[PDB]
Amino acid sequence: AGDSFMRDLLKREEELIGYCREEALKEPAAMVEAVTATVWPQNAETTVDSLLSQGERKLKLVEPLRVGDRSVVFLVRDVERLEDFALKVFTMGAENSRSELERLHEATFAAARLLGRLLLPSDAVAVQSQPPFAQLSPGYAVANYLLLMPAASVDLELLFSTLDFVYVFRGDEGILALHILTAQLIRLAANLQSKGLVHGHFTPDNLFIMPDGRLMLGDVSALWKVGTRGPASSVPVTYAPREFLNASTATFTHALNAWQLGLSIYRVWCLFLPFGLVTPGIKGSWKRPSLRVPGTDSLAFGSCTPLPDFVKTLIGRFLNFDRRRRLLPLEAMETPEFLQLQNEISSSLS
Ligand SMILES: Nc1ncnc2c1ncn2[C@@H]1O[C@H](COP(=O)(O)OP(=O)(O)OP(=O)(O)O)[C@@H](O)[C@H]1O
Ligand SMILES: [Mg+2]
Ligand SMILES: [Mg+2]
Repeated sequence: AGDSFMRDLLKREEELIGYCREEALKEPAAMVEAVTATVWPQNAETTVDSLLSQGERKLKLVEPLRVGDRSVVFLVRDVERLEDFALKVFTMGAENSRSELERLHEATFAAARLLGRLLLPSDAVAVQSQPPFAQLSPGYAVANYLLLMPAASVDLELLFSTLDFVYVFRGDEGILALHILTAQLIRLAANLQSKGLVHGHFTPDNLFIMPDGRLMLGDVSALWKVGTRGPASSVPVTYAPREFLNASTATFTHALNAWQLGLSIYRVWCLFLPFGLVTPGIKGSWKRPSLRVPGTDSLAFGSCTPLPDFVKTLIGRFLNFDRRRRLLPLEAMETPEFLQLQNEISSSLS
């Protein structure tokens, strides 16, 4: 800890992060406004039934936090436990949304039971007097299925867009934070590997710095035992290596997460993705939709924050296009480069 530095950094920039979080809610403000009124049509405090206990809970809106591709996540206060929670609400664009959410619920909580570094939901609730999972009234269709979980301080996607939106002088502290986040990402991916696990989206919208400064991975339903076959489409296309883009069914391998780790470290230092891949929310991004389509396939560091050579080497080995020759995170931790990374950090923190 390490973690402590990041905890303190996040606290000191709480106001800048809040500003950028508010800024990111403007393009999708239509969506946000409609969903808020669906869940809190009256006065900010809604009673819901738990789908796990048929206990009740009383949830007060504090503020919207983030919009996703298929959801809005709010900060809420459980007024009987005096604790804040993130609450994720799902939109129902997909024709089979209701069945998809019932499966997601069953899968998520069966996996969470088994387990008890992963950010897990602790409850799922539904507005009273309307059936669970069905479109929630008063109707941007929203499902009557609201997922309660610990609130992250920031997801990495927001951290990157915060770094991109406002130039802020951070001096040596900022550079140290880039080293620490790099080390934290490598240690989290190595923890997956040591357990023979692979996550389908080790991606910045699912990597979270919690209030204690620790990095966590969300969405347990997208964990796989290594070597398992599953739908390639479950990997976001800009974070998929070519071996995933080329099949309907793919094998979930450690090489996937080495690739995804390489992309996130590249974003820590560069904010946009490499290889010209489209990176919404970041100014420097090019517009290539995936590695399926031709483009520039060499690594470019010219527009990044200046990177240590040992970081460039690590990124380059994680992003080897040959899945057989791609460096894995546990082996990365035994390389001279990772040792230089650790020692840079240790000597700056002393
Ligand atoms: N527990 C949480 N605390 C804080 N922010 C969260 C939490 N869970 C999710 N978020 C953020 O909310 C946004 C939307 O969530 P997420 O990206 O998981 O959903 P999505 O985009 O709708 O679905 P998917 O990512 O699986 O396609 C993201 O910025 C994410 O990091
Ligand atoms: Mg997302
Ligand atoms: Mg998610």
